[PDB]
This record gives sequence, structure tokens and C-alpha cells, in this order.
Amino acid sequence: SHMCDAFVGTWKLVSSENFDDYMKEVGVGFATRKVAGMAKPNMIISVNGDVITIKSESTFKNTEISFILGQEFDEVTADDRKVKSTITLDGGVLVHVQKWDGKSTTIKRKREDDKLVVECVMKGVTSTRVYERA
Ligand SMILES: Oc1c(Cl)cc(SC(F)(F)F)cc1SC(F)(F)F
Ligand SMILES: [Cl-]
Repeated sequence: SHMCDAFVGTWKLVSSENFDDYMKEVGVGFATRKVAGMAKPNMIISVNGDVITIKSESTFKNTEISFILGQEFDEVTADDRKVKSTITLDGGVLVHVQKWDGKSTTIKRKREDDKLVVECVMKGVTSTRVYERA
């Protein structure tokens, strides 16, 4: 209980850096990168018992995942990858690992001041996406 209280709420994207390069490293094709890179998603996080739900809503896609920490699940990503995901809490940071086709990417979500900071890493390439409360 209360594990993720500081994450819960509705958040809006305010800045993004290096997302196109992250998407390239992931393998996202040109047209999807252009459209996805323009998106300004909201992220809606809620908790009910042990189940965490994260929704991303934008003009590009609406996606939703529900999960229990440490318990793998299958996810179709906004760019249409079919991945195996596991999300854990590490020292207050939500750590989301996606595995597919022998590849891996990790997305970390953390609270910093009044922001929710999302760091997406694929090999040597990081993108930082900053959200504020809606
Ligand atoms: O915020 C995103 C995150 Cl975390 C992931 C992905 S999937 C990718 F990176 F392959 F593009 C796309 C977006 S932009 C969207 F939310 F509008 F879909
Ligand atoms: Cl960017």
C-alpha cells in the first residue's frame, strides 16, 4: 500500500530530448518516428491494491498497461512492438524493462520536484521526457 502515491495522477508532457535518436535505436521506422515524436501525451497513473495502471493518451495512440510489480506481462507498444515487460520499484524509481527479438530497453520513471521524469534508454542512447501535473 501507498507504494506509488507520488506517481498517481494525470501528467502532461512538457519537454522531450533525444527521443528521435532513442526511437531510431529501438528500430522505429521513419513515419512512426515523425508522428510519435510530435505527440504530446498525457500519462495517467493509478493504483488499486497491488495493480498499477499507466495510460498514455495522445493524438498518436492511446495505450494502457496494468501490472503488478515484479510480475512479467505482455505489452504492445505504441510503435507496435510485441514485448515482454517487467516493472519493479528500485529505490523509489519505477523501472520498466521491455524485451523483444533479443533486444532490451529500459524506461525509468521518477518524481523530481513537481515533475515526473521519464528516462528511456536503448544501449548507449538516452531520451529524457519531462511531465508536469495536468
Ligand atoms: O511517450 C512514448 C513512449 Cl514512453 C514510448 C513510445 S514507444 C517508442 F519509443 F518506440 F516510440 C512512444 C511514446 S509517444 C506516445 F506516447 F505518444 F506514444
Ligand atoms: Cl525529443
